[PDB]
Amino acid sequence: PIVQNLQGQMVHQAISPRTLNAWVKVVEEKAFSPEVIPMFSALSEGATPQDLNTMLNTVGGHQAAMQMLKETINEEAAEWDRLHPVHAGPIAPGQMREPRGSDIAGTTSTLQEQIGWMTHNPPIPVGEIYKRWIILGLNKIVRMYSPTSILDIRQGPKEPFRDYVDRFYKTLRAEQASQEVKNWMTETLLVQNANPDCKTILKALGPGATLEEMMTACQGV
Amino acid sequence: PIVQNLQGQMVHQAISPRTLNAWVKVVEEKAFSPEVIPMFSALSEGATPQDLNTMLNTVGGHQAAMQMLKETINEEAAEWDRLHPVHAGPIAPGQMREPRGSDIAGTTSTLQEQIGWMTHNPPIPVGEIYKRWIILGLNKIVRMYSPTSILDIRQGPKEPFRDYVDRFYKTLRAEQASQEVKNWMTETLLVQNANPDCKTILKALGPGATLEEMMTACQGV
Amino acid sequence: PIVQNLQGQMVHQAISPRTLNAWVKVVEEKAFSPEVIPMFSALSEGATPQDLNTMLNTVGGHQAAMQMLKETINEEAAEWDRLHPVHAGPIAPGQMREPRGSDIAGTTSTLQEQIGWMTHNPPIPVGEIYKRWIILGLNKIVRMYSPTSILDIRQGPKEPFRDYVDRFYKTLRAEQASQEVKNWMTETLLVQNANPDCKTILKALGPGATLEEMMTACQGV
Amino acid sequence: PIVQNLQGQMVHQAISPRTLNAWVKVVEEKAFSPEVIPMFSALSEGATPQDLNTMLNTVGGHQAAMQMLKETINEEAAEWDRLHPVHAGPIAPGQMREPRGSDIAGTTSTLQEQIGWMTHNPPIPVGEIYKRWIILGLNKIVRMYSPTSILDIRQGPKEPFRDYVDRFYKTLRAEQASQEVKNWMTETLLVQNANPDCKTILKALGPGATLEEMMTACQGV
Amino acid sequence: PIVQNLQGQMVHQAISPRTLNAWVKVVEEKAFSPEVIPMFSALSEGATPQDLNTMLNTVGGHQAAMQMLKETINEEAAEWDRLHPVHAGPIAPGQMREPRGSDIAGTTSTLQEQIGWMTHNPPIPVGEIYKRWIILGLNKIVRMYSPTSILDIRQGPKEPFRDYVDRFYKTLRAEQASQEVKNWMTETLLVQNANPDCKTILKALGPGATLEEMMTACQGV
Amino acid sequence: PIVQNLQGQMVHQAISPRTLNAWVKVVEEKAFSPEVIPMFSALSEGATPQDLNTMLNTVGGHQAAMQMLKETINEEAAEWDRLHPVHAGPIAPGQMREPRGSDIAGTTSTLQEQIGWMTHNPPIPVGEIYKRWIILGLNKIVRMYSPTSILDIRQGPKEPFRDYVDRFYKTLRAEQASQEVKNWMTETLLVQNANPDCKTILKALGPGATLEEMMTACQGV
Repeated sequence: PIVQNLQGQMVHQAISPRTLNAWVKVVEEKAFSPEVIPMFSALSEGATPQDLNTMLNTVGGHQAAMQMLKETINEEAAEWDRLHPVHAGPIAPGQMREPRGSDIAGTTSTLQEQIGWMTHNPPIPVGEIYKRWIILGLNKIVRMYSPTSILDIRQGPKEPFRDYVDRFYKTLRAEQASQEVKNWMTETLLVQNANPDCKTILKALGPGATLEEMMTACQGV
Repeated sequence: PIVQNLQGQMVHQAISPRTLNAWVKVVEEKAFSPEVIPMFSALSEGATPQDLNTMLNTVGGHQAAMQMLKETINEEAAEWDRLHPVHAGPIAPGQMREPRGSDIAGTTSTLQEQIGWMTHNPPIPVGEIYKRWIILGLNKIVRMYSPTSILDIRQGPKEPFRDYVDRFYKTLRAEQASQEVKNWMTETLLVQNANPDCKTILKALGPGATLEEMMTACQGV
Repeated sequence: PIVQNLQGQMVHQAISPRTLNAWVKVVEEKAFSPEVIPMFSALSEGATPQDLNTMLNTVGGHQAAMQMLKETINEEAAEWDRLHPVHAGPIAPGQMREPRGSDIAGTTSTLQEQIGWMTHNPPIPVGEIYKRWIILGLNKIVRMYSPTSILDIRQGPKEPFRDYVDRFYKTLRAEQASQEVKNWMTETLLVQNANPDCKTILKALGPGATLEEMMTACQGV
Repeated sequence: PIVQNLQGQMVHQAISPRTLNAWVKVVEEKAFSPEVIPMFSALSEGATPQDLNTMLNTVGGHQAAMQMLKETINEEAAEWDRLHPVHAGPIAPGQMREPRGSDIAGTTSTLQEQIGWMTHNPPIPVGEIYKRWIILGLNKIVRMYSPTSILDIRQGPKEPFRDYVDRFYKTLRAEQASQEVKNWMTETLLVQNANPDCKTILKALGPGATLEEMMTACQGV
Repeated sequence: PIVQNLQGQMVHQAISPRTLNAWVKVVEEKAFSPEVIPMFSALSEGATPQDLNTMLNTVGGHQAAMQMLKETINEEAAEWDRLHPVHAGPIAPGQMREPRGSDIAGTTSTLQEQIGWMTHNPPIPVGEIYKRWIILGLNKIVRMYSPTSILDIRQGPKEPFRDYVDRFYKTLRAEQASQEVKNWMTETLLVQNANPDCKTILKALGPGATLEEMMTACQGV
Repeated sequence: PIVQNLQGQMVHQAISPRTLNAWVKVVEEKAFSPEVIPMFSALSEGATPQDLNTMLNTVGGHQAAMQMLKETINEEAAEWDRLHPVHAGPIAPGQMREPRGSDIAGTTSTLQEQIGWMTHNPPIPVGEIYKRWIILGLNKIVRMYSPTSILDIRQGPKEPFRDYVDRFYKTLRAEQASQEVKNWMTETLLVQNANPDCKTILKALGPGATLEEMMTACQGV
């Protein structure tokens, strides 16, 4: 990564083995779970493209997903090149070259080049551009690797509501829809797939009800 | 977090992976237990809003609680906006803007903005405002996720008093009432739900008695 | 804690997570055992009241003891206020206020106030005053939570003396009496509760005997 | 390794034991798996030849492979000497000597000599030359120690496609062919060795299809 | 301990928790074994008396030994006071007081006093004096807690010599005799308690023989 | 060890506990295996004689070997004294004394003396002299503690060649002979003790064959 030194300049320092291993261990343990994305984001703080390929290349397993991601990274990169055309005429001696999708992916650029772009004034955030592609591609994966739809979430005849509400906001946690739609899902689908005994109870709370009151309301059921 | 550097200035530094993992592990092991709140408080020392969303977003499991907290954070934020109206006229060039509930929640503010407010003179403690909302919402959770009332705490016919007194100050530990009320509970409920054989013993100690003397008094029983 | 910086001044720095966890783990493993007190003492080196409440508040379990300690801390604090009356007239602009029992307990004082008192010249050792209350209250606990009296320590008919002498200085280790009394216990009670076969042996060593010679004397028995 | 000091010069510092042990542990756990090569590459950042022989010499087990590598290192070294002849006439007093294959392998050079070449201006990247030989020899090993050919990868009659596609890009991950050939393998071999029921399904998707659509297309099969 | 700071002065710094725990763990695992003494010695590098009482007081278990040590520490301390009488007349204002046995044991001295003596010019090595008492008392313990005499070491009728020679230099490792005596034991007792079949073999090697030749000589036996 | 400080001087610093423990753990796990020697060599970087006796004295177990080593260290030391006679006349006030075998073994020298010799200009490498004696004595041990001769390595009638070739370069790894002899062993003994079915196969490869081609040639056998 590129970090600030004591002297007050930005210099490159290598990433740590127990950081590396922590990246490995996350993937081992939580596979495609959503917590992987904030986790990634923290461990990618101040990271280079080069370090990001290192992290992706050091994965073992889940090769269908790893290929889907690659192909997303190239699509997003192809899109970078499309949206940002190359600039007019020859490159100035006094200046350094604009990046392409493949420089952002780290492929066509060298480390010193990656440090030039980020440390220079203005700086360009080629990490953050790759980061969105990674996060976007992470959404693709998460959405695919979900095994059950939100409509299929229902309360058992003997299942406590509580255990059901947990299941609901876990699956709701894997839905990516607008907040307004997710509000609609909350007031609607939760009660609808609730069991008759609690359903009866919840109808008596009326509208305007909040989760602690619903959760304490269906406790004996 | 925002920490003081050797040079004698306040600069941002990233939070550590074994700090992150220690946050994870606490939640894994002690779930909704009260020790989570001092623990949180220590690990949130010098932390940003941004770091606090990172910690909340990196949770897995207990999604009913995570949703209840979110909704508490937004309520407390809505309340921030209510209580503190926006200020008169346009924002000065010489000054930086006052925060809203969503800047405190980290949502509408950027990191550099979060560092401006905290490092500037006077500084504003947007961490500590979010921290109270988190702690308040933690009380809500703790109180809900308690499974047994203090009136339901009673001593068995063969159960040592000692094991009962431990149960009492654990449940008393999940009561949040004024100290005077909790004093009333101490002198009253403890003896009342104590078993006849020890109850008899405790009546002979009279009033004014302290816990070592009660605890040594009912030892053979 | 308040530690000395490289520059040569006393500044506050936060306590470490694997220090925190080491405090937790000690309590988990050795509960009320005496080794907890030196252990505490080492891990409390340079610690604030605030850090000491953090350590006490982060306990789980042993709530009867935790309440007994609290009540000891308040008694010792009540006693601080009694012994040291408030001072004559209004507080000087040029000076900072004298502490009360509750400032020592950390309750009524702020961190910056706790740093004022300790870093200022003369410094006042409010940590060490709370530390004695903690250690005193630790003695109360240790003495209560002992399950067996020193008179009840006796040597089996088939038990090696050696295993008995170990038991003796462990229980002697939980007696807090004057050294002279503990010397009296050594020469007296040890031999008296020793088994007839070894007892016979020990009578032949005469007086003036030391532990290696007693321990080698009753080896075949 | 040779690292940059705070003062702003390149100095040698020793490699760490938990770095050493992490190298050991990788080899223990993942043997000849491809993830070993990026892993190696990260842990070899700023490393000397001397440190690279240390890492190779500290291996236990897989001695057939260790010998194959040695013999590759000597072949690649023999090739260095061939391609780069020794230079004209005697060595200048003002200059330091050009390396041979054996200096690159660390064998004929001393540490101070290895630091002369790398720290001097222009610097020569004798680490990176050995690194390619190691990576090249790692490819030789990986290719040999593969146990199954890509043509032998086929979908079971009851096996989900998904589990098969994972197997495919794992084996494709151990093929080293040009990208164009690997594209040809993707569109061709995958469908061809797919089972009749899914094969039927995939024929209906037509051409132009992408992996999420294939993977969702054969899900019920 | 008292360590040298970067500035080039000797200052006190606290001992580390995983150092503390490493001391604990050694004692847990290897009890009275001789490896405990070099181990102790390394972990006591630059240590104070105060830190040495901390280490002794934090022991759990082996209380017979802990008492024997205490009593050795006081004997060695009584001996310090005997051998070094107090000095003539009153203590000079310009000077600091000479230590007693109890200052060396850390008991009557304060930390700042322990730092005065060690940091001052000439310095006095009160650590190293206590260290010898600890090591001396460690010898007492080791010698007592040995369970078997060197004369009782003999080779089985089916036991390989090799396994016997290991037993011999382990027990020889717990003998503390002059080197000349230990040489006498080597050439004598080893062969004498060797089994008839190997004994026969060893008689054929003659005198002047070394351990690799004895060890290869009795291999088939 | 003696390490370079930030200021740019060579100063002594103590070795770390998890370094110590890593030395212990190596010995526990890999006993007399050859990987112990590079491992030793890395962990002995910048080490003193004093630290080297500490490492040897802290061993538990393998006391026959520990004695053989001691006796090798003294032999090598006796040889140092023989080869390097003491120098002419009295020692100069302006100079420091030449070392003997016992100063190299650390026995007759003090730490400050060990730092004088190493830090002084010219420096003398008393570590590296002891290091060779340790490595030499390590060869003695390794060669003795080998349990099987290279001639006894043969391929089973059902054993894959591959598993046999691994055994061969492991045992070849414990042979210390000239490279030319070891080349002779490679082309000769490997094929000779190979099974008839593969032996037949290998005869068809002719001469000039390399290990990947032999290893792929006898794969179906």
